[PDB]
Amino acid sequence: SESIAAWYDDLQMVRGENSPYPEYMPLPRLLGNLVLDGKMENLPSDLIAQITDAALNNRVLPVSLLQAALRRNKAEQKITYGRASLLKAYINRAIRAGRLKNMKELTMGLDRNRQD
DNA sequence: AGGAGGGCGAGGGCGATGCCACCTACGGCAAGCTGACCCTGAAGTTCATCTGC
Repeated sequence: SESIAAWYDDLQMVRGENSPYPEYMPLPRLLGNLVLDGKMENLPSDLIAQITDAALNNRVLPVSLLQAALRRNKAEQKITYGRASLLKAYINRAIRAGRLKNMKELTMGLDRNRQD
C-alpha cells in the first residue's frame, strides 16, 4: 500500500463538513475531472493507463495532468475537488521528484503562507 | 536743510467632502479523429552448410 497510500496522501485535499467528495477520491471519478465530460476519453496512454501506473507505483504523475487538470479548471471554469486534489498530487510528486524545484510540497489545507 | 513714511493684530470660526443602489445578466470551454503501427516467442525441425572421412 505504500504506493497507493502515497497516492492517496499526495492526493489528499481539503474537504469541509458534509463534503460530497470521498476522503480518498476514486481514480475513475478523479480522472473524470480531467475528461471532456465523462471518464472514457482521458487518453488511454498518457492518462488513465499512466496515472494509474503513476499511482500504483508512486511515480511522478505525468505533465499531462497539469495540462489536463488545468485544461478542465479553466474549461469547466471551476476547480472540482479531483482537479485540485489531482493537481495537488501532481505538484507534490513533481516537488518530490525534483521536477518543480523551488516550490515546496502542497498540504491538505490551505497554506496561509506559500508565497507562490 | 531735516523732517517722519507705520505701529499692531488679527488673516478663520464650523460643520459638512456624502447619501443610495447596482458591479451584473446569459450561454457556450467544445467538436472529432487518433492513443498507434512493425517485430521480438517457445519449441521444434529443417536445411544449408562443415568437418571429417
